[PDB]
Parts: sequence; structure tokens; C-alpha cells
Amino acid sequence: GSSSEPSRVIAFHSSNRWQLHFNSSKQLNKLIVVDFAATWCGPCKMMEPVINAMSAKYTDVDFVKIDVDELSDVAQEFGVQAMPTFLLLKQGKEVERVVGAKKDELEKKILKHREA
Repeated sequence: GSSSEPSRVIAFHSSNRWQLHFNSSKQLNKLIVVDFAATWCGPCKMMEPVINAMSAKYTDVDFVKIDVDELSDVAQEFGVQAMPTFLLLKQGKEVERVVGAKKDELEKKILKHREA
């Protein structure tokens, strides 16, 4: 665990801990960005400063990080087939998805759903 820039990203390392966070979020009118990553994935690692900066800017959005090997059950539930995959959730439903290290597409999709 080390930091080179500010961040508001929360990593979940157990399926139970994710499921409880997800259940609490189901009832909230709040956007969640789920970053499905792998420790070995180059583009994931390149995006980390970009996502950290995004999470420090869009402080009204919840940013979550899930490893697809550690939580393979969660990744398979959402059909993740390549990394990084950013899943945008609101009130328990997927509203957008980004597949790949695509900063501008992600930012556009967040702004579309960050407010009512």
C-alpha cells in the first residue's frame, strides 16, 4: 500500500464485503464506478493515476476497485471479459460500461449520471 497522488478509491478484497457495500448502495441515489482490474494488467496500472485523480475530483461519486482474480465470482456476475472494465451503477442497476483504458469515454459517462 502506497500513494503517489490523492485518491478516494476503495478496494474490496472479499466478495462478502463487496456484496454488503452493494446492498447499501442499492437504496442510494448515488453513482458508483466499479473498476474491474487485474494485478498483471498493464493498462489497469497505467489508468491508476487517472482514476485516482478522477475520484478526488468527482467526490459525489463512489469509486470502487475489484480484482477479477480475487473476486472472480463478482467479475463473472457482471460479465467482465477484459480489463480494465468500468461499470457505472446507480440504484443497483448498470447505467453505462467502459471497456479499456479510455479516460474521456469514462469521464463523459460519469457526467451523464452523477446528478439526478
